[PDB]
Amino acid sequence: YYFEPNTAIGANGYKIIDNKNFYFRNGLPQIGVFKGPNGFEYFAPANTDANNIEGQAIRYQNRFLHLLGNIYYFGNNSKAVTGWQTINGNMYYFMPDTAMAAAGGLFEIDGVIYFFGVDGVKAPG
Repeated sequence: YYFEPNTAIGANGYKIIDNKNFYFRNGLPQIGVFKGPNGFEYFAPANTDANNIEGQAIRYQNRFLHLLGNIYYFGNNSKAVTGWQTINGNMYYFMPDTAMAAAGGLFEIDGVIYFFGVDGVKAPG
């Protein structure tokens, strides 16, 4: 995992405001799964956890997330997991660049072709 600090002043990229994390694009806060210093964080719709505001990064522990047609899973650290994962006995591969599940297609991972269902579960074989 790598993170490039948004050191430059202004409303852009990963920003800490009043001990809360936000992600800016076009000078405006965004909802989504974006890279922070210690992993992909969930910058979430308001009141997803403990009355957070729109775009505030939240606690989101050991849960799947469906967002804008993409599938994620968040560990106990509230950061999106990457790579091969087994959850409730099903295998998933979360593309490490976005943390999005491989889903609804054939994917070649480390030189091997697997099929992933639309729910992101790797077909056994």
